[PDB]
Amino acid sequence: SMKKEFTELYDFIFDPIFLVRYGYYDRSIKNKEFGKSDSFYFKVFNMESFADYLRSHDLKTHFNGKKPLSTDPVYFNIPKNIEARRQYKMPNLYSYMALNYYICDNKKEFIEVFIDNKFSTSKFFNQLNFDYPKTQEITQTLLYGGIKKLHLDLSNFYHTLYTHSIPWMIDGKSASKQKGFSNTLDTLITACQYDETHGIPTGNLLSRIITELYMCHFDKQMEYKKFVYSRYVDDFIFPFTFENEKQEFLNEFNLICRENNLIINDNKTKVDNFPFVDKSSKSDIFSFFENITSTNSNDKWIKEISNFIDYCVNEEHLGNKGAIKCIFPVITNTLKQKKVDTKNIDNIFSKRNMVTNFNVFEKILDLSLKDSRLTNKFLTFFENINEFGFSSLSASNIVKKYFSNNSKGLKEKIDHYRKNNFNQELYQILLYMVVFEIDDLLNQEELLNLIDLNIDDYSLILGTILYLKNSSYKLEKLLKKIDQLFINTHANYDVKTSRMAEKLWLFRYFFYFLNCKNIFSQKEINSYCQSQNYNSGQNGYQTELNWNYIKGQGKDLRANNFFNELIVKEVWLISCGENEDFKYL
Amino acid sequence: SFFENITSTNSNDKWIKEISNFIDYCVNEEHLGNKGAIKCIFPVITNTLKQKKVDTKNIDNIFSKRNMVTNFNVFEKILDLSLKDSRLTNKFLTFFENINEFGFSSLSASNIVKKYFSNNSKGLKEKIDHYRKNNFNQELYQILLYMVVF
Amino acid sequence: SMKKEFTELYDFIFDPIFLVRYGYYDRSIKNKEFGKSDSFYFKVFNMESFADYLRSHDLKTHFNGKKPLSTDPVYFNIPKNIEARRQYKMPNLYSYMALNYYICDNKKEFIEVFIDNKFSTSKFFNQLNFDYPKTQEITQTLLYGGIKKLHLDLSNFYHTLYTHSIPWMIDGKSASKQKGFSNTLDTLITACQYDETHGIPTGNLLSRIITELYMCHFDKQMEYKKFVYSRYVDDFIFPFTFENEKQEFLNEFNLICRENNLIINDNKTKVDNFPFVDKSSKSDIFSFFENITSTNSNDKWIKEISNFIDYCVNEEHLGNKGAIKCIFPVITNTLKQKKVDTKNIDNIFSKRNMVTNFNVFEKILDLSLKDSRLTNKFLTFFENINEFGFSSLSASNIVKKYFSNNSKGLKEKIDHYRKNNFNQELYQILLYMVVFEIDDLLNQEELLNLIDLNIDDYSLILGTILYLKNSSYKLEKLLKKIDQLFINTHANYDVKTSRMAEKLWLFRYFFYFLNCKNIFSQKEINSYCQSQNYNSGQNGYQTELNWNYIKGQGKDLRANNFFNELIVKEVWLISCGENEDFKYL
Amino acid sequence: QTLLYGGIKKLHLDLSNFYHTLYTHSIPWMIDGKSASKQKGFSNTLDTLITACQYDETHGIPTGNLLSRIITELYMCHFDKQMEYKKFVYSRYVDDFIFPFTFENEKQEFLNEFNLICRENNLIINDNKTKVDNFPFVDKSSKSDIF
Repeated sequence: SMKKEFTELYDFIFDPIFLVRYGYYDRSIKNKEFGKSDSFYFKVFNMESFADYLRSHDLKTHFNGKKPLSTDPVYFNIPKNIEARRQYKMPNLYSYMALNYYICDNKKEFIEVFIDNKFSTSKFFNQLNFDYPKTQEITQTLLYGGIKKLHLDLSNFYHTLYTHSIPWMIDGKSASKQKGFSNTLDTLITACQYDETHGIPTGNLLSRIITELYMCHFDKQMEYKKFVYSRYVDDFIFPFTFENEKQEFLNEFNLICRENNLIINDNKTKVDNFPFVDKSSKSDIFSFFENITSTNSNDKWIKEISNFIDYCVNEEHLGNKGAIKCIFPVITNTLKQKKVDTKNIDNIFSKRNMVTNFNVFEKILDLSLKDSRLTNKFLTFFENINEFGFSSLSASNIVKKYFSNNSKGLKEKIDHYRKNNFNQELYQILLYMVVFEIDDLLNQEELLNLIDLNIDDYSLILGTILYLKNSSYKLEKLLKKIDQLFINTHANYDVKTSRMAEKLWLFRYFFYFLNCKNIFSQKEINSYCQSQNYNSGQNGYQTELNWNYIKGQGKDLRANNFFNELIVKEVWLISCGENEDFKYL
Repeated sequence: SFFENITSTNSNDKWIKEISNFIDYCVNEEHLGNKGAIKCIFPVITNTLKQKKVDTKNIDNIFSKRNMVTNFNVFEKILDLSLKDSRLTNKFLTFFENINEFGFSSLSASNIVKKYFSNNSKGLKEKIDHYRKNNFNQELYQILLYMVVF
Repeated sequence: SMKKEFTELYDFIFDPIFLVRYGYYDRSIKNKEFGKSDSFYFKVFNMESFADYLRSHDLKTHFNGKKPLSTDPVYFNIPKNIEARRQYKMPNLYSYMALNYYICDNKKEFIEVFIDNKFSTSKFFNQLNFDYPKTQEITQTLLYGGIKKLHLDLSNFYHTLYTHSIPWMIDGKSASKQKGFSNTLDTLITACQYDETHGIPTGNLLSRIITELYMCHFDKQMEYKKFVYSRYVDDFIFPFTFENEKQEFLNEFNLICRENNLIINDNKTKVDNFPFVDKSSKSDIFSFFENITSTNSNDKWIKEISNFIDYCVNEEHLGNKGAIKCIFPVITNTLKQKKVDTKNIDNIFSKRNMVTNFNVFEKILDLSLKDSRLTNKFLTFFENINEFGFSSLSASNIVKKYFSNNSKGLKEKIDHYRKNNFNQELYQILLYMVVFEIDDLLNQEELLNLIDLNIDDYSLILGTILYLKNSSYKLEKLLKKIDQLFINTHANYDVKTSRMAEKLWLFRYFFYFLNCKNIFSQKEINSYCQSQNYNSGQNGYQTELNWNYIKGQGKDLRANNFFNELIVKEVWLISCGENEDFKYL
Repeated sequence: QTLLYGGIKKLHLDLSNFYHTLYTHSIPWMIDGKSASKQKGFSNTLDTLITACQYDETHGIPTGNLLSRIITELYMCHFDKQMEYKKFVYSRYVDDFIFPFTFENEKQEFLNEFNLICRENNLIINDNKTKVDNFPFVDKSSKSDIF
């Protein structure tokens, strides 16, 4: 039945190993590409090694402590639109696992609410089968009987939520002015973001699960008042016929929002009158390549792909949300279904027109660079067409030519992104440079300029990879820069604070893991420490660069012990390539 | 030309999805100024099912299938569309007669309409009260006609 | 000089007795009516008695405790516009005095920042001489040299400010991840609002002073980047000539906002191009009555006043902000300057036209009822024209006739306001009923319906006054209702919580003060307690209605002792009229 | 002004071509009730005289004199009688209505009853002049500067 299928879904979801293998980076599992929320390159940043370690070792012995350790997340900033920004907070892995274990032991408090709920089309999290059109069917069924539709949307819901209002929603505000499940969940949520009570750390499955529980108690209240609507996260569609219905709904909705410190985005409040508008229809996009077959010339294929990209950008401009994100999946599916030869795939995507100087892969790459949220979409598309026959060397040469041709614009874009803390836009350029072996856009002293403050952890890792890939460069101008960065970061905390509970936890772990595997040769680190006259000790040189000294510094060493167990057992959080040489093609 | 690239060998789920998308497409077309685009929904669904040579068992499966997880039935969507504009009463009822001859059993359609009316009983009762107070003759006529027929 | 005059202003302002006599209710002192922020009727709600008590007694002996007691403020909701709402939080008097004393002892940390500041036109707080046109002159001087003006506005600045970000602004975010002035000020601010770290308690001078200090450190950062602009609270005007100037300013402004968790209201972001638009010009309003003299007939005066009200409402509609609030002051000033006889004042404002059934005072009253933020404006205007000659009995009869004529609409408005927690709209109607002796709009069981939950403290006090004014009614249907309300309110707190640190502190104090002065006869309270079978004790009947029993209940009695000292010394926070009979005309 | 008291919102309604398209036989329907008209009296004789003034044409009222305005005012005063029996308050000048209200349910109830009366009496609403004024109210027609 409905309840059995929901119970199977939530039994599969509410598993700690699942919530770290796919939960941390907000991936989707299809069996035991629209709603896909994947925002980090799986080939570099994944939790496969950590989840493999978890399957055979229980780490709950590290979270027996009463008070949750307060840690600092990775601050990653992504574009909301062409002008606005959205702030992601990637929690410390220790804090993430604490919250993960707590939610998985208290799964009963989430599942029953999710089961009883009727209004949410987002309580399935784009998992195994409950992909987008099924939630669309649920919305359709919920919208029956209404000649009018009222659209409501909370403004900055994730980023401005008062974290202490979670017990107010779950248990009642009054019962909260007086230990329990909601209070402990609140403490763990704030511990994931350094005791900050402003917002929820966004960008993973646990945050979405907690937000869905919060909004499902919202729905519980609003259905107790005998209302019916469809909600996706914080977007409400309320079907109604009579204006008194809308006014009563708005009154109760406003009371609940005001009581819970929620702000309504009044710019998105609209009423649709029947006949209803439906801008986001994908039928034309999916049927764009119906009248093209594998017997057509490769030039026809190139022209149709270019026209298709232009068509989808126009569709996105015309209000068809998500139409650009459908470009890559349906190009891949068309090439796979139409049975196009591998030599033909290579010819289509590698052909450079002698007179127009036009290459279709370069057009797709430029499209990806126009919106940084298309980074993983582009890279997945490239992996697919690489398996189809498009050689990796030709793609690398095309991307090299693009970067060389647009070097001035790319350098000033990097300067802008680094000045303005545009984290994902910088991450995309450095990720393309790492993946496609771009070894001339930035020289040595520009690469060293990215290892500084206000640079996100993933960008720092990608810059370090770019520095290590170039064997000409000397890793002492790098060790000095990294050590200075580590010292400056620790200078912002109390001296009795463990380093892995601070900012740059992921970049620190990257560096110490690389040091243990001896990509940073111990001889040259020793020479650098001697140059800086670092006092030796029982277990090293007492520098920020020495994990043996760092792992025992601080009054509270729970995160240090956690990450020491990961390092000792050779668990990597950043993939160094299939041959440990930082090559990803 | 909405159903050009669909054939009788396609799965019934594909047929249901295409009919739902087609209804949404026609409502959008009517909204965009294409006068009479909703009134073309029923005739071309009927003509498509007749031309594509879809089996009677398949007709019954398409229009009677109730999705276990989304709780979605396409006949219920068409019925709701008909109830949104009372001028579509005879269009809906003619369409139902056609698909009844095609294989969609009358008992299943009656059960679907029963479920819709039971689910939306509150809204329908207040609509009847509004229509009876305001002398909205055809809107009341449509609801009572559906009650009599089904 | 400039600095000496600013120093005199801030020496006068930063005085605890000043910050309670005018600070608490956000009043303005002219010598030792535009920007006036007065939102509560001075004749009922004032701190004259408390400030008089302070001048002769030092209450700092009550705030020697280390940990600030966390108290619950009075939640008062006022309209932001015809559709939106603004939330006021009137702090507990104990918490208010704690924060007041701390700010006055740390005045040096505010004054130097205010002195050095250049960009703020709001760091004067509409005090002695620094009224609106002088801040306009400051803005004009700051806007020199710019052919273009960029307007920026933070969205929901007071109500969504993260209170822990105050140390980030004042001391630097980095120096805050490590006792000081900023941390203690943060603790006191959160204690004023029951440890809630979401927003600043709005509606008093201390909150405006702290907000100005926060924004003056904002200005300090932005001027260190060599920018020039004019800011009023959170409204920025940035003069510029070249687009690179605007882009650089927007970049740095966005960085500071993002770092400090501040949200920009993108709907109010506009660029004015020269020639500049100036909608808010008051010259026509002030010159409306130039060609009218005291020798004109009273009918001419009535017609001109009516036309003037219509003109000002139109001006407000056309974007002339604050044009309606100028109606009452300039009518009063015109009648005073034109030397109109007192008999003529009475004739103008009391004449009821026999055929049109039109009275100008009724029109002004209806205008006041259209926007509840005009309550105090209307009541001040009525006091002025009452001194000018307009008899109080005639005004009471006119308001009686209006309320009787519109009784149905007013009753359904009261029901709407009470259901939707529209605090100021209800407060205005009950205040008009109390002031003008309206004794028939609500009967006994409707009056008792307002003494319930989700009703603000001032509305509860006004309803109690309306009940006591009617000598026919029995105060046992009132004592039962109040006791039930007190029990229900205390049921939402831990049993070891002192009652004066809870919600409804002001209404509780009102009731106990009234009981000590014997407006509630002790005999009838005793009879009610016996009817409810309340167990007696060493010091009373152990009911919520007995201050002798309540004052010693709770683990922490600092607020109880404070308010006990106020009650014992017969300090009133609600004025009972000049003759202690609740009559205010 | 006195009639518009108590309303934070104003709804403006206007009948379209009221004088020129009025069905003259609907005057007894308004004055006496439509039902009592499917069965000599004052209203019938007034209707006959009105049509005689315009050559037995039953389409409109002869416009441009005081008698036509008096009859139109009587017609609309029976309209007002019905609408006040339903406990409504508004200001009407000829066929221009200003309805003061605060809550949207008030406006919807008023529009429902107003539409029923118009439909029953063959009256057409000028939907191009239907507007809602929100406070602060607009006042374009002010003659102070001219005078």
